[PDB]
Amino acid sequence: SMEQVAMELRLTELTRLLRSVLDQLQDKDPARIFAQPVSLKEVPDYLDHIKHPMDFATMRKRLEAQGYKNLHEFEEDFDLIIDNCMKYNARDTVFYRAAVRLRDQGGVVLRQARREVDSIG
Repeated sequence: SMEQVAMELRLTELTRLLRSVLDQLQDKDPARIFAQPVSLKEVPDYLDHIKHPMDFATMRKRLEAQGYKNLHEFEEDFDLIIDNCMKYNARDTVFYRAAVRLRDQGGVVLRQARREVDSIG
């Protein structure tokens, strides 16, 4: 149907915007602390601590299968990145501090993305 097609075009346009949001968020992590999943080889106990791991590569795979239906879903995954890190790592660590900075800086980007997703429908 033409209705199905139009909905598909909306998903595609959302996917384009989310891709640019994702690149912008990831620039706020120049150390690449959040680039890839935490290694279970190097943190074998990780899953006893963190129930839903997340990282920018895993977000990117989901995005390219057009797997975010809305901005809320994408933000949930971004928040997991930050929130997982601030629980597993202590306050006085380079990891925790990188999460705080990503959160603060990413908030600006997400504030306007929310306006762009509302605005362009």
